[PDB]
Amino acid sequence: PEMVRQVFDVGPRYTNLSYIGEGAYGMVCSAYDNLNKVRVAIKKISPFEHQTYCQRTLREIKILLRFRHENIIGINDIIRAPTIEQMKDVYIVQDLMETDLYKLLKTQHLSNDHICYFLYQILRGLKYIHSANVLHRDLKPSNLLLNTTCDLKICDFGLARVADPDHDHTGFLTEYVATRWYRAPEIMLNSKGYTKSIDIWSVGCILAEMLSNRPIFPGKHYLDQLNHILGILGSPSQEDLNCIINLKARNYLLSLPHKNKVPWNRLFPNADSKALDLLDKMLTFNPHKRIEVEQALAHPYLEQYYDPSDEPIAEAPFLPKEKLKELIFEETARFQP
Ligand SMILES: C#CCOC[C@H]1O[C@@H](n2cnc3c(N)ncnc32)[C@H](O)[C@@H]1O
Repeated sequence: PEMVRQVFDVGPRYTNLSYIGEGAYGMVCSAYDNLNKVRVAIKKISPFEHQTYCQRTLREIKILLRFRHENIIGINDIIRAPTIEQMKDVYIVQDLMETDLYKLLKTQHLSNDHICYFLYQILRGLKYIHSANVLHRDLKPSNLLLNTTCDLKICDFGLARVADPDHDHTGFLTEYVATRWYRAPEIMLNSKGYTKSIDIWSVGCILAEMLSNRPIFPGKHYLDQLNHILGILGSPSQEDLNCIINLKARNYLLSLPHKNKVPWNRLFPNADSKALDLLDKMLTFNPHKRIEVEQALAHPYLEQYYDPSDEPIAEAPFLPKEKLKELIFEETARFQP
């Protein structure tokens, strides 16, 4: 069995391995697909020793196998042992992508043309996800893969859920898992993140980051995240406060000194004015006034690309660690032998 840096037990179909980077649950390599005569990406996942790892693994596999969209990464193949007792790892094979938006923003200035194209592809993929009544819940630059000609594909649905807006309300300072800098303000106030507006906020943060190569709200701890957001948007209006019925949440906002909005064109003086109009509508404080994905696609900033007949939707809407391993075994059976 081939070894890298750790057994990489993917033969014989896949050979000529090359380390790419560490992942949540193991190694990511490129490898030559001796069947399709192309290099692919392979992710080694060793999750069976922790329930939370098994949850994220089953979610990714189940959703990505059901989804088929040009802007969403596919699963080409899954490698594991023939029996549950012998299965200690799972290998997910995907198209090989050159980079991701996180690594790209580290070193590359984006032209306005690239920003517009990236944002269109993000929203086009998100239209399909939301059409299936699914929330991604962890959109951020490192979960946006790019190939050598700047085709973009959303990946990592490990925290994704079915939308559940009737159960979205919670108390003030409720704990949350998804990446801090991309959390909507209502997560810190009264929301579990069970509605589609949680994803639009993240896309808004991603657009701001594309405009300046710096995360717009780099909060350093839970509550600091909310105070970063308020420092740019300014104090919420009386109407937006009155939508927050929870008293601990509302009284915290009331306790803060008045802060004025920072104009987007001051924060991003080189930005296209239409880009900043859309940014404003995505980074709206009140989640019920925040723009939806299909409205965002129809915004003048994206008029070069907008074609709703070429922006498809899904055909239909979409635990102990021992038990999750069983379901992972069964979900991956279609790729055997
Ligand atoms: C798991 C995980 C996240 O970090 C994974 C490393 O794998 C990378 N990566 C993940 N999927 C692919 C992929 N499909 N093609 C190329 N590189 C990839 C990611 O950009 C990073 O370099």
